Amino acid sequence: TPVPLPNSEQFYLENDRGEPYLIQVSWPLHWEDKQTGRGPLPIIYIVDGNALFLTATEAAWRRAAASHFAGGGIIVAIGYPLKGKLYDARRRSFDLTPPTACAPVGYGGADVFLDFIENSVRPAVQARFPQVSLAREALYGHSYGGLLALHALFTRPQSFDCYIASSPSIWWNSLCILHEAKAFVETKQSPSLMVSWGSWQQHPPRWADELLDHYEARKRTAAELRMADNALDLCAMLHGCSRLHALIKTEYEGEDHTSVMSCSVSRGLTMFFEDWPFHQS
Amino acid sequence: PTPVPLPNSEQFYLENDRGEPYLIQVSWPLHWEDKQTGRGPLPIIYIVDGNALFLTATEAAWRRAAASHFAGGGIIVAIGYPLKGKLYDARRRSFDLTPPTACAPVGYGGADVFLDFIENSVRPAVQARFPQVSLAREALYGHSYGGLLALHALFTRPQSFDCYIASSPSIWWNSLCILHEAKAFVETKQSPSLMVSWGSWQQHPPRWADELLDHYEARKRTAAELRMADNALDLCAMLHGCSRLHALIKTEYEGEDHTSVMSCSVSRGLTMFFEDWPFHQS
Ligand SMILES: [Cl-]
Ligand SMILES: [Cl-]
Repeated sequence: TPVPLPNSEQFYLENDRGEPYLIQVSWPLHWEDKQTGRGPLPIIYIVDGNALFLTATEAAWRRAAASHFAGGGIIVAIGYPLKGKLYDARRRSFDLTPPTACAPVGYGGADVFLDFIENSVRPAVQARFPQVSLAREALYGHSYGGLLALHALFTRPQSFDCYIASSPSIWWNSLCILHEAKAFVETKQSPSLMVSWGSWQQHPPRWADELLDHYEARKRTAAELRMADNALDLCAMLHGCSRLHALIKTEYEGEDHTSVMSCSVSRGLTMFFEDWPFHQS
Repeated sequence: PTPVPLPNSEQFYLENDRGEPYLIQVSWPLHWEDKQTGRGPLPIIYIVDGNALFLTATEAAWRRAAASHFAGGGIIVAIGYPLKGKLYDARRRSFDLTPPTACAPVGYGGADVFLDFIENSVRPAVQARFPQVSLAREALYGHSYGGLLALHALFTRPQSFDCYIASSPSIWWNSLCILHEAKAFVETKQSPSLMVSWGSWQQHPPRWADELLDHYEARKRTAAELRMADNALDLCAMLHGCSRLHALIKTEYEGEDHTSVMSCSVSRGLTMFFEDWPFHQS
């Protein structure tokens, strides 16, 4: 009766502080073993792993039938031990937000998390595929994950080849990420950045027989988050940056905070696997 | 290092009257303690080419739990085949997803057999796994040939499902034979709803890097022949203002190809059916 997931495995890693992480890995479906994979392969790391692993895995498998298929790559979902939910609110609050002075308690642990990914997760995944070598590495994240991806690019650009910021929470802590962006731009193989967002995030339409008070509240919230304009402001700031090879920005029409995750992660891994290297910006 | 478990889900094997096997994969909201947690009316979506879309549909449904317009979700049913190392059964689906015609080659035209199997075998089997649950409404999703099946289902047996979701329907198949059924559907006589979608890169594909011009012109020629977008628009215009159709929703996904659009269409498909029902009149 139970659904067994093929060509995939999961294991638990602990960070320096002893906090546990669920590492889920998948590889091309046509593979008989892990060992069958040989030579250079791309790899993508997905934060909030529990929420995205299956979609990223299956989307990657679907590419096998596509004409522009190059051989695929390895999916790595970095998540938490959970039951009956996709997110660890407390853990991700620390792991995904950059350090600031006025940040409340339980925030500003992004550098701890990034160090963990580079020093613990990456080597552990590399060990699972001895015959495989990493052609290139991508970091994907959504919302707070998007903020982490941007933070990673601006403070440690050599860490990953491609950064995929899905609907990044630029709003967080009075637009503190824009300070790092300016410093990154003003400083003298450059990585690539993929920024995306849904059109319904900042400009949500009213539902069927939705009461006005409920709608204006969603409108107010949307206006404050300022998902589209903050993203457009960032991209305009990064425009003509020498430290960035390519900047791809996409507004997914008719997608909201939640629904866009399907789109962004699917295109993210597809372009990284099949369209590398991207054209200069 | 252990295998990856899929929680709040199960699979079982059914066989049609011809003795041909099927893998039925089912999932339900993640917050549920088990199957029996579910009570009262719930929506249910049936996805053909189940092996290719079950995990995306499942996880996309779970992701909606955090969304504002969440209303308890629904049940995902992926109707697939016993496969190992691939997502599609080319031979089986060729029969199951295409409607009967006099000119169709051998191995095609088994859509009615498949739709009977879904209604007579799959639906009751799933209902039996959730006795306390009532089926508020039913949706039939399919992609490519699956989209052709969804349209075929609507035109020949519109009462079978409440919603039909045709993702990039292969209207081109067999000299546009489906337009006969659509023509008869509109020119005769609670009305169901139809969701049609396609990728913008299907009919107008962009050139790849390091792609020879000769190779690119071959892809464009193929794309022009299949005529994904224009055939869909021609069909939607033909169905517009029809009495037997409650709502028609068409979408062109910008920058999506044949394969990539599947992620978008199935995700929005189940979301709209679960959260935005009933659709506004069209
Ligand atoms: Cl601060
Ligand atoms: Cl014919």
